[PDB]
Amino acid sequence: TYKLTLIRHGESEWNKENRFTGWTDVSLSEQGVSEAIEAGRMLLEKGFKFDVVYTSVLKRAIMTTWTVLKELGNINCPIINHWRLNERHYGALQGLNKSETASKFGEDQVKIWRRSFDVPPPVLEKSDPRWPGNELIYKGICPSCLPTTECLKDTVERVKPYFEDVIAPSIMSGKSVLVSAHGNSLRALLYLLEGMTPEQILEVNIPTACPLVLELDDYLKVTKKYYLI
Amino acid sequence: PRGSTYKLTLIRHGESEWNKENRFTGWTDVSLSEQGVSEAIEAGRMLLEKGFKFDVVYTSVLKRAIMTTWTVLKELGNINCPIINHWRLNERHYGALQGLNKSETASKFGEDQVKIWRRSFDVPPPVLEKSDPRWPGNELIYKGICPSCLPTTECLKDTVERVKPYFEDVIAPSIMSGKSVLVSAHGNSLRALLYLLEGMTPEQILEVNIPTACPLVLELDDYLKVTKKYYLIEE
Repeated sequence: TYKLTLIRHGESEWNKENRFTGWTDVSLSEQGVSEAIEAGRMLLEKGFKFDVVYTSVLKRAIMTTWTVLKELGNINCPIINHWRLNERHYGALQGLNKSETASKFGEDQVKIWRRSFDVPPPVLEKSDPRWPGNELIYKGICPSCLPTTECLKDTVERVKPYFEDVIAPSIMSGKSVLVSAHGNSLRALLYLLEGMTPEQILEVNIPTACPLVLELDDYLKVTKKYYLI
Repeated sequence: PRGSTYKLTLIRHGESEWNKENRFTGWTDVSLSEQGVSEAIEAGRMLLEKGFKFDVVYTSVLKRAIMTTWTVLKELGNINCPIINHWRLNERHYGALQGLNKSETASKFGEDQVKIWRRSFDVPPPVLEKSDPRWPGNELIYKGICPSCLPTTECLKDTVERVKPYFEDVIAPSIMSGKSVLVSAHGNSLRALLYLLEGMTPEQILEVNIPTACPLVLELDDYLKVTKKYYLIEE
């Protein structure tokens, strides 16, 4: 009855560098841009046209969105950015190498923080530049929202009301909706829309810059899903 | 500074493909040329040099202004800035002149009436018939817009009248909130704003020309009337 399209951005300048990103506002790589261009063209070929795009406040997803819309000849499409679609926050792991985290922290407990549903990385102090309350992007936002760290549980819990109060009404109104976001925000949506267990979402991998189409219920629950590939 | 309380930035886009072809555009949804993209890049760099950062951008629903906005924001390192598109910031509608050259218009119409259509405040170009493919009711971008909003033609007076409530109810509150606001739009949309905010006579604004891709900074009253204005460019 309903149709929702999801897309995660291509590789960033830190994916190659093997660096934990999270809320760090890092650029797409040259390859990440080209991946967006191909996603756009794939969507054009498959006859897609969107009435609204929901994205995060992170430039790599916003640039992905702009690139896809250009290829769709749909740059007039309204875009709404919101922090609730941000990638999962990685706390003290942010900005560090796979090797640098292995040095400062336990090499094994870092792998716990990435592969777990309910265990978050260490907290950032407010004085630390990395803390989101330093960026002008989050200037007028309720302080309690701005994380020092996040686990996957924390991400699903802040994505959920955004779907409920914002994306869901758009869907229900008959709009063609794209959600252009990140790995963890999109998995949060899947977990919610498919009605998954915590262990079930840990088994889910979303490929980069690859449009995922969800067909939905009257109740907005996934009846079927497929990639445009 | 003392005497003003707010700052508002305006920019019209650089050259489009129809500027190059010297055609009347209006609501026709034409692309920027490569030069127009380059001019947007220059504007962004100028703004970055002057220490500008925006909290919101208002633009039209026309791709040349939207692409100008995205280009400027990329150059500003301000990609995260919310962008709100609205038809009320669209270029003035040019009616049956839309799409025509100076060889095409001289053939279809007369030199007397054409001069007035381009220069006057209150005399519009001839009306598009709804059957004409050029009529805005044909475009998917306007699908859910109240039909009375979609013009078959506009004089500058008309443009002012539809821009006014958009400043009043949407842009004004953003300014009064303390937001740093950019308006990225078109020649006649921006002149409409200058007409309103400076309290000009219809004669006063007919002599006003806004240079392309050249940020215009307005300092505003408590009343949101212009105290002073300057471009970022003496060039």
